[PDB]
Amino acid sequence: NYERFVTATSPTVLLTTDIAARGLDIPQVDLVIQHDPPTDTKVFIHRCGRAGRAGRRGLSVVMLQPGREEGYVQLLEVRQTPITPLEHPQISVTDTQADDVANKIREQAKKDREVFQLAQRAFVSWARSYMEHQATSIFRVADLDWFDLAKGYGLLELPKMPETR
RNA sequence: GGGAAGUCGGCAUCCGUAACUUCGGGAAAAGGGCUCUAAGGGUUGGGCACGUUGGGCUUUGGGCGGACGC
Ligand SMILES: [Mg+2]
Repeated sequence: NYERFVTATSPTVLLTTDIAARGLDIPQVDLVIQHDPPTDTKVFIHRCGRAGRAGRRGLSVVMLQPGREEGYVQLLEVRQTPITPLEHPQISVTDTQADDVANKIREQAKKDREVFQLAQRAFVSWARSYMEHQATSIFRVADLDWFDLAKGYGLLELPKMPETR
């Protein structure tokens, strides 16, 4: 999987955990998006430098859910690594049209049996990773409206987590 | 009964009632579950057609044997 990345000439995207977050200076790299804010507050800076290297425009953007975890903006401000809001794309969201293209995954989940149990094991794994977030003042499991992550992750049926609804 | 009135000098404590506790196993949700880091039992298993090569289904011929028996 690593070799086919670095040798590919067509536009490519890796889907990775923190494996490629520190050190690897892959060439011709331009874009990073952070689907989940780092659980450790010291790998964001390293992750940004994965897109950068020398002169090249480093498209480093991170998502943030609405709520108190907007404060990740000024958490890094006092990290002395200021982060500004996105301006360059400025194409934000299509709202329901973003929901029904996320729906385009859900019937694919219906079509494919194996992708069914892959879904929650992805969900519970994310549930475990959030519960252990080091900063227990900006990230919290309490104010976590669940039924839109199932919509966000295209989950067919929210499993038997401790929280019941 | 009196009270020095004689003489110098008399003296695992036990039962009932109300809360509390031992042994073993065990970090990292609860009772489908995080990153990285090393081992995570072995053995065997890559499709479909063509003209193509080989022996593999009829046909043709040859050779060695030409035999056995009379
Ligand atoms: Mg380095």
